[PDB]
Amino acid sequence: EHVILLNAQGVPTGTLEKYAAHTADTRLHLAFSSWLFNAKGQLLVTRRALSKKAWPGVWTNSVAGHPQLGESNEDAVIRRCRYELGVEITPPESIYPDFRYRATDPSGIVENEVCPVFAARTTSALQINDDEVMDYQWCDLADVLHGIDATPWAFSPWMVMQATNREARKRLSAFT
Ligand SMILES: [Mn+2]
Repeated sequence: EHVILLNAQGVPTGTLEKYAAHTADTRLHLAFSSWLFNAKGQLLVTRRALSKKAWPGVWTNSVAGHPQLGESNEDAVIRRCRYELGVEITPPESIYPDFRYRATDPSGIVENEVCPVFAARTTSALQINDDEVMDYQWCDLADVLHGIDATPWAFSPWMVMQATNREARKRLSAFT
């Protein structure tokens, strides 16, 4: 996996190997974030494995990743969902297209990205890739939003920032 570097505008200028791109001085690159719900409306919350270089062992929204060069945002979502969760999903829907952020993890690892957010429904059972996901929980969106509002530090920075955006939160609720 590589990450796409972006300049002032979201114009791709080059690529870097994924692992090598995330350091204490991570440069701006493209990513995606996705919230998955099942047919019952429950939200899938996952805990990043201890082997993840950035934010290992952290509870976060369903799946996040980096689109590859030439790959559309939607297909990147499909690819990482199958890879980390072994699940098939409905067509990804945009919920927060202009989300951008920069955050530093406990180890000093930084994430600096233009990160559009999507939502989708799972159409198959989960088949966990323990190399990427160490735990997960199917919950009610309402309880997660309450958790995020009360103790945001207990979750990943991007999950918190995405869920606290008034418009994003409204669109997410439309999935329950
Ligand atoms: Mn990244």
